Amino acid sequence: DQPSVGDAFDKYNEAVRVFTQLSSAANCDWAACLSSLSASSAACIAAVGELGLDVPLDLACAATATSSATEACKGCLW
Amino acid sequence: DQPSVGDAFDKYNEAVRVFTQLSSAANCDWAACLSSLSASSAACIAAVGELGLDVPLDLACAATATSSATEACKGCLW
Repeated sequence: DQPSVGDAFDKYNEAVRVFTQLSSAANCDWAACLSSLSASSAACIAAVGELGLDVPLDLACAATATSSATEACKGCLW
Repeated sequence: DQPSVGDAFDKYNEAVRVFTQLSSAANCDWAACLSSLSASSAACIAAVGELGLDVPLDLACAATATSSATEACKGCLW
């Protein structure tokens, strides 16, 4: 439960930075998938409309790539 | 502090989805910036290497766009 958007990140960061490199630092990064977010997903945008960017869409667009948590390209960076 | 990457998201989502649409639902979304993440930032990738994708890089690549928190394109979607 984040109090704000910018403040959310502060909390977010500590939480994510540790979570994703946890998988990479552990052994490897997908690298290909993250490009995918920075590529474009019909979700991250459809997200704009569905709540903080409908996580299933945006952070999922991101998780499916850089936010990192793509069970499809992982086996490395989750 | 997230226990895992996938589990992180569960927590994340509730936290973000509320934070970003908080700004949009409030009045408007940048829309242009979010495309920016789904576009490509030298950060989100440089992030892959600097911790869960160095928030200042990835979620900042995302915040500077879809994760949402771009004080540059905001005035709407933070």
